Amino acid sequence: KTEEGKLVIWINGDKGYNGLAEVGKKFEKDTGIKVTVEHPDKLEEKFPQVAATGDGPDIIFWAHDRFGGYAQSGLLAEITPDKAFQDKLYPFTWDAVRYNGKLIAYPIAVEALSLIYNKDLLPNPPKTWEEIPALDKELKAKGKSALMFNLQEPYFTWPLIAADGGYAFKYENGKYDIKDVGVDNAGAKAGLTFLVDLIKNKHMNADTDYSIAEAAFNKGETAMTINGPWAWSNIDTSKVNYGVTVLPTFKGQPSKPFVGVLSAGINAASPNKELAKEFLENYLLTDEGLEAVNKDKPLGAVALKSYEEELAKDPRIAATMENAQKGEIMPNIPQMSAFWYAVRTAVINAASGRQTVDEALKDAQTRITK
Repeated sequence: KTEEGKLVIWINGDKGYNGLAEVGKKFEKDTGIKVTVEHPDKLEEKFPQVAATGDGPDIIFWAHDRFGGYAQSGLLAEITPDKAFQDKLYPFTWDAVRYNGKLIAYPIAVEALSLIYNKDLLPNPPKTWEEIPALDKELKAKGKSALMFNLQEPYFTWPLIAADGGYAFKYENGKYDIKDVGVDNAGAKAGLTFLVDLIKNKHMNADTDYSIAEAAFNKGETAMTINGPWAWSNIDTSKVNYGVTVLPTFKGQPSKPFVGVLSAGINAASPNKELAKEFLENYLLTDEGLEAVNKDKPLGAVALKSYEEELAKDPRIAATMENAQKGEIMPNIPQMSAFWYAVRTAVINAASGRQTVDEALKDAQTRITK
C-alpha cells in the first residue's frame, strides 16, 4: 500500500519517464515531497484492480478515451479547477474529460498521428491525398515507396474515409447518439473505394504496418510515413530531419483524424489531491514542468494556451494542434468498444474481398447499434 507525503506517477515506459523524474527532485527541494515513478507491464487491468483499495499507485496517465473506463464504474477521484485552470485549457479538450457533464480529469498534453516525411528526396510534401497516388508511380520508378502506414486498424484509414463523410457516432443534444453511426454514408462509401482500388491496382502493399513502416523511414526508403508520438524517441543518433504536417485533404474537404490527449488521473481512495493538484498545476501544466519534461521527451502539443504559443514557435508543433482541432475526439461511452470490433472486420472484410464496401459498413452499423 502507498503512504502519505509522497507522489507516485505511473508511466508506460515511453513518455517522459526520465524527464518526469526531474520535476520530482525539484518538488522535494521546494517542500520535501517524495516523487517516485514506475512503469509496470499490463498495468491496464492491474491498475483499477488495486486502485479500488488504494494500495497501488496514486496518479495515473492515459488517453481521454480510456479515462472514461475507471470513472464509469466508480474507481476515480473528482476534481475542482479554478477560473485560471479552466481558462488555461481549451474548451474542446475539456469535452474529452467528461462523462455526463461531470468533470473527473484535466487534459495537459495533446498528441496525434501526424504526417512525418523526410527532406532528403522529397522536399515538397503532398498537401492533397490525390497527389500521393501519382508519387507512388514515380517514387517507385527509382526503387522506393512514396507513403505507407498501418493497414491493420481502420483508425489509420479514418482521415481518408471519415473525411469524405463518415463517423461512428452523432454528436447531438450534448451527447453522442449511439443509434446513429456514419459508416455507410455517401462519402464513406466512396472513401473506402479509394484505398480499396489502391491495393487492387498494386499501388500499396498488403504486408504494411506501423513497425515495418517505421523502419522504412529510418533506413531511408519511403519519403513519407505516419507514426504516433513515440517516433521521435527513435531518432537521436542518426539525426534525421523530420517534418510534421497535418493530414492532406480529399475533394477540398478537411480530414477527420482521431484525437489523442494526455490527462492526469486521481484515485478516490486517498492518493494526494492536495499535492497532486498542486504538482500538476504548478509543476506540470507550466513552463517549469512542461519544459522540464519536453527537454527529455517532447510530447508535442498541449492543452495549455500559454504553452501552446511557446510550442507553436515552430510549425512542426503547430501541425499537432491543428490535427486535434480539425480531427474528432472519441466519446467516453462503452459503446465505443463495439465500434472498435465492428469497424475492424469491416475494413478487413473489404480489403480481403469477403464483403462489399456497402456491406462492410452496413453490417458494422448494425453491430454498433445492436
